[PDB]
Amino acid sequence: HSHGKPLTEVEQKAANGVFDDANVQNRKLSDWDGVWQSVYPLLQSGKLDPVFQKKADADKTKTFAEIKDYYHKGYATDIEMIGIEDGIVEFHRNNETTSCKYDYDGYKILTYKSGKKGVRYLFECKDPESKAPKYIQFSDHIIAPRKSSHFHIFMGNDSQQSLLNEMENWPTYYPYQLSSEEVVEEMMSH
Amino acid sequence: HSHGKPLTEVEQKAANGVFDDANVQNRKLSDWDGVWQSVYPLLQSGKLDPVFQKKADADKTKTFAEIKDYYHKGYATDIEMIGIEDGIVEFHRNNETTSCKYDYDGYKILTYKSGKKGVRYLFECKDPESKAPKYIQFSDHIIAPRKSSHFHIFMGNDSQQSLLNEMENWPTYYPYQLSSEEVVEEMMSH
Ligand SMILES: [Zn+2]
Ligand SMILES: [Zn+2]
Ligand SMILES: [Zn+2]
Ligand SMILES: [Zn+2]
Ligand SMILES: [Zn+2]
Ligand SMILES: [Zn+2]
Ligand SMILES: [Zn+2]
Ligand SMILES: [Zn+2]
Ligand SMILES: [Zn+2]
Ligand SMILES: [Zn+2]
Ligand SMILES: [Zn+2]
Ligand SMILES: [Zn+2]
Ligand SMILES: [Zn+2]
Ligand SMILES: [Zn+2]
Repeated sequence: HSHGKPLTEVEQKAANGVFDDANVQNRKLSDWDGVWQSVYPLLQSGKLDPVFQKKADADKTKTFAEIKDYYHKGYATDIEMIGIEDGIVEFHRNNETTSCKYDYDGYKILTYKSGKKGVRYLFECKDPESKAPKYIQFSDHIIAPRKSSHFHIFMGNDSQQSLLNEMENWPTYYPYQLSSEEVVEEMMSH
Repeated sequence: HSHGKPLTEVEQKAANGVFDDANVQNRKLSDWDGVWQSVYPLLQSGKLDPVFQKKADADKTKTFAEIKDYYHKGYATDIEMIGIEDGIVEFHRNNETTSCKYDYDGYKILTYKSGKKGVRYLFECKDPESKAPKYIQFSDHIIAPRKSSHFHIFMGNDSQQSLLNEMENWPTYYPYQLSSEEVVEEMMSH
């Protein structure tokens, strides 16, 4: 070190933050079906350090430590695991789990300060008996139907716009079955 | 084409059906934590045929078709997906799901007609409100604590002994996130 059909040119550009708004498409929650591990505990045990070292050695300005701090802020979350199936997202803290059958509310295209772009896929929990986040957004470098390989998820109870504003913290999830070594390889290979 | 710590000599022999009973150890249900796809639909759509072809070309007697029929009988199941977490096994048929918090009831060492050996890990559902199988058994070429890569599961409502007798049908589950191509590779690489 690819996980289904290779990417087309539009898809590859899209993954690199280059795309036309007209090529963005709606997605179903099932693109994120599966069980997923938070990568934060891997950061916190030093097991992602090889990733930060490769990134440092390839950037002229940033040190290993600056890069590691960037991902520390980015990955931080107490949601250790996320399960998605049958329209339901389940959030695991410790031995506490919450869940909701989320309603899709479309997407939002963002342009970052760098000029690169990304798409958030928006969902809302309207179950009054749920203790899960009212608003969630998926971001995973994909702009049209395709099974996700890993994702960044924004979670909150205030508004969708509050989450659209969040640029520094993006809890990150890889397939649960991967070993720490396999997560590291994935991070170095895409 | 390995998914955590490489196997030791005892482990490798054990995976090949060679081991001393004294080296068998209890395991927790969490060794099978995750979500898992049935490989039967891959068989049924021709997507495992490359596996059967390699196996045929390496066996002096059996044809591609004889091998494929063996796995057809072996893999057959209507349980398309299995999810395991927090001591609960959840079985998915179509849009119907059942589940139970299973009680561990030890293991059973079997010796096959070939003289090779295997270990079944036994669980029982005692939840009167559950519609899940009363008895289940995991078999996955592992005889001591270790996260499973794939497993064979026996399921029934009669007795544990009935399942111990079953040698021809062994519904088989790989990590849900793998593409069909990745399942095929795994089957050709272990
Ligand atoms: Zn690799
Ligand atoms: Zn679940
Ligand atoms: Zn389903
Ligand atoms: Zn949990
Ligand atoms: Zn990413
Ligand atoms: Zn390697
Ligand atoms: Zn990859
Ligand atoms: Zn490979
Ligand atoms: Zn579940
Ligand atoms: Zn748990
Ligand atoms: Zn289901
Ligand atoms: Zn097997
Ligand atoms: Zn290949
Ligand atoms: Zn493998």
